[PDB]
Amino acid sequence: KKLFLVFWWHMHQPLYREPYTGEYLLPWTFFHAVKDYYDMPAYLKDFEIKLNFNLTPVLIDQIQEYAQGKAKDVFLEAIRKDPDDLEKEEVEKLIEFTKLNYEKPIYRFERIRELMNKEKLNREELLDLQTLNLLAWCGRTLRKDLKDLLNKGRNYTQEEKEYVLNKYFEIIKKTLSIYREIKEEGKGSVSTSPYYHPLIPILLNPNCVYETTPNVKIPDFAVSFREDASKHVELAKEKYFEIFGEHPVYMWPPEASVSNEALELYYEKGINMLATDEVILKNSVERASPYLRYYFRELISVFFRDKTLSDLIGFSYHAWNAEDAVRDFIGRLKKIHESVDFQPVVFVVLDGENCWEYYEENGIPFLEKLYSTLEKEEWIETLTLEEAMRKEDVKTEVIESVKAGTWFDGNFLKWIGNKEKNEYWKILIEAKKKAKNDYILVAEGSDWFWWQGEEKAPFVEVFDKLFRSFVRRAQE
Ligand SMILES: OC[C@H]1O[C@H](O[C@H]2[C@H](O)[C@@H](O)[C@@H](O[C@H]3[C@H](O)[C@@H](O)[C@@H](O)O[C@@H]3CO)O[C@@H]2CO)[C@H](O)[C@@H](O)[C@@H]1O
Repeated sequence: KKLFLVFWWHMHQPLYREPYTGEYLLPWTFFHAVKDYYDMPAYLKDFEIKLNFNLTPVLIDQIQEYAQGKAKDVFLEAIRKDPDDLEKEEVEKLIEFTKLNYEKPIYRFERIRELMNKEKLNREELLDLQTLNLLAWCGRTLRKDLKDLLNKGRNYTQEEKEYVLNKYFEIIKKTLSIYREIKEEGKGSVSTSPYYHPLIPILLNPNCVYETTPNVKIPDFAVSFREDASKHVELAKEKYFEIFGEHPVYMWPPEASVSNEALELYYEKGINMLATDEVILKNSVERASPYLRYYFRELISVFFRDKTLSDLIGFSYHAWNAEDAVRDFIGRLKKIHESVDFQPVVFVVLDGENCWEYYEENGIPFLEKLYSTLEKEEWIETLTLEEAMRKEDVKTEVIESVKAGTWFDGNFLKWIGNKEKNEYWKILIEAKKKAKNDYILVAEGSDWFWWQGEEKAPFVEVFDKLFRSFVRRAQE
């Protein structure tokens, strides 16, 4: 009797490329590429387990632009320059960026503490500020290769900074290749999402928000987004085809969002399996275990992720010591294993790049211990998405209807329903009336609405600038 374990790491960035200047207005794609997008599948070189990945098409587009040397990244330019060449505005961006990231464990360099304590920085001090911002995002592979420079922690030269930059771009250039390789070697499956990561159930039918939040106020959806919902899925299939040579059969629905209409669309588009969230399952059927493979109307296969295990990694374990965290997680798996006669399928699905910066040492002690432990547990079998989809010795059940929702509380309130988020939908609705090109699809991405009308929102003015630029470009 085995427990089947399925990791599915979701990787995504909205488009930071301003359409009129071509400049990347935030560096987050660059920094998550050098820290997470190569290194997460690269664990499979060292550990004999299966790990699965979702890559959104808009993320793939940007990785390609960086790897080709075409990304005009404004924050990265302030890092690369000799400090004597920095504009006053660029120094201010560097300090601002440091300040935002300052409390993250990956920024735990004594020299950063000293630099942010100085009234003004000379050329040598700015060289350190630039280089330590780069090194803070060093991924697992180069933390071993560049170990000597990392332990330096201060006194960086322009030549050392440029050397680190060159190694980082090497990592980016190898990123799509590592995904093809782990896919071809059978170490993992690779999925994609509708192209710009939109909320497909809202595009198909805005009134689906009233399935879970009857009191929410939404704007007048005076235009149809149904054809755009189809286009997101179709263009995603073409982009995945271009990278991997075949059409995708697995998709990750953005925000785990599903509805009856969305499931039908994925089915009509040839998708064979997706996953969603445990809260959706609980809202949709009275009694339902998440350890079964489900069949929606006998049209498409659905797994419901284990929300507890997924949230422990994604939100809890950064606050734990690495060994205790792994012991806790293995112990929960043991309880699941002992709780049923059949062989359960346990889906662990979460963002693949966002939690690690809050762990000690970028989550590397945690993940190395977790994977090293999992690979020697004889009663656990990690599975690719393809293996999970075809596994015969598993329990299954047919479901006829789901209640629309997302993995955030089972509902859509993080993207619609307050004044500021509703203003964005009205802008999109009015723009959709006059849209002339596919930049209207870019503005349909979920990220723009997520940051609107929120308290934190680092660089929300940049996201607002991007959203409104795409909305303006779509009408020309
Ligand atoms: O400056 C704000 C914020 O920007 C960057 O966050 C990006 C994430 O790194 C990226 O993964 C993506 O996050 C979305 C997930 O893919 C998605 O599944 C869901 O959880 O919502 C997220 C937001 O829409 O996009 C965001 C930007 O939208 C940067 O990395 C953060 O550090 C920074 O705080």
